[PDB]
Amino acid sequence: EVQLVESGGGLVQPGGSLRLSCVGSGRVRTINTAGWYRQAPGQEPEFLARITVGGTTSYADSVKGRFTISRDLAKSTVYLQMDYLKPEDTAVYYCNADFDFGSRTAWGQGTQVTVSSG
Ligand SMILES: CCOP(=S)(OCC)Oc1ncn(-c2ccccc2)n1
Ligand code: NA
Repeated sequence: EVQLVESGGGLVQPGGSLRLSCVGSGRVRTINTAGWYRQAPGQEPEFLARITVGGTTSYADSVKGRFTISRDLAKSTVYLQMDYLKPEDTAVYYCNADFDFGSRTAWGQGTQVTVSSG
């Protein structure tokens, strides 16, 4: 079993930056890949970024050049550095983790990101 706990969301102005964290607990040494997704109300989840144990990253077209996914194996934590946020980035962001030979998946509880000038 693998549990994921997210943090870092909140309010940010357009053009601002946030960093999200996804901390893994349990049998973290069997995690193969971890990814970031987001979901806005009434829409399917959108894939954002993926990273392997080796550090190979893959991004969706909508966040390339702005979002950076990284991982700290010692802390069992995957980060999503989000620069130059736009109102269209408002969503609940979820991290996932593939483990047990890429056969099992766990999801975080999600964290709300709202990009607004108020
Ligand atoms: C959500 C946290 O994800 P990460 S940093 O995994 C990113 C792919 O979890 C994690 N923790 C320890 N891991 C590990 C250690 C030794 C060998 C293989 C894996 N992997
Ligand atoms: Na953080």
